[PDB]
Amino acid sequence: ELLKPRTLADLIRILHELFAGDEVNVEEVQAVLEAYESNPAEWALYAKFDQYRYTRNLVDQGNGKFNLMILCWGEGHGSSIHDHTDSHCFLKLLQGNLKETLFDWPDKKSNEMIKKSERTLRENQCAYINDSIGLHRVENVSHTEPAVSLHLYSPPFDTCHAFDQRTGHKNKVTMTFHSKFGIRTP
Ligand SMILES: N[C@@H](CSOO)C(=O)O
Ligand SMILES: [Fe+2]
Repeated sequence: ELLKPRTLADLIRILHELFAGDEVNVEEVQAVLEAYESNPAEWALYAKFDQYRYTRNLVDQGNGKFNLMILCWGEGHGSSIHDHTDSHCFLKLLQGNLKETLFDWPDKKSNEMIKKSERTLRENQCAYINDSIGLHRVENVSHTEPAVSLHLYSPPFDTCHAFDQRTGHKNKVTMTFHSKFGIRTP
């Protein structure tokens, strides 16, 4: 039974129930994520920006089953083209906008990766991706507005691949938390 999360804290309690079991109901997780109405006061503690690139800020470690984190994208900051390491990956905008570009998995041959499509994710919208859908790049293309997103990955993962748009070649990248539970972890 899916209720509206009243607060970020309420959302987190609800996610612990939804991930109590071995499987994931994606549409339900996505629906509850979308239904949370972003309230900046509730997440200011996690919203720690870096001038030069986007940051990942751990919010909740889950029940063994997922990580919840807040990413803060300065003006012009974006990701690589990457995968999600056999995990569910949910992305909800808490502030500003992000452009999401989708790519197919590259073939063996070295070859420019062409965009499958792109969309603009707006405040409070929740997107979903997994490796079976494809790869994506996420960017704050704004010149004036920082963006903040709320991401849920299950199972948790610490590593992923970045793809060279010109060749399709991939490189394993380890991901680091800029902060955990509101504490800067340098
Ligand atoms: N996967 C990237 C961000 S876009 O993922 O929805 C990351 O978590 O660093
Ligand atoms: Fe991603």
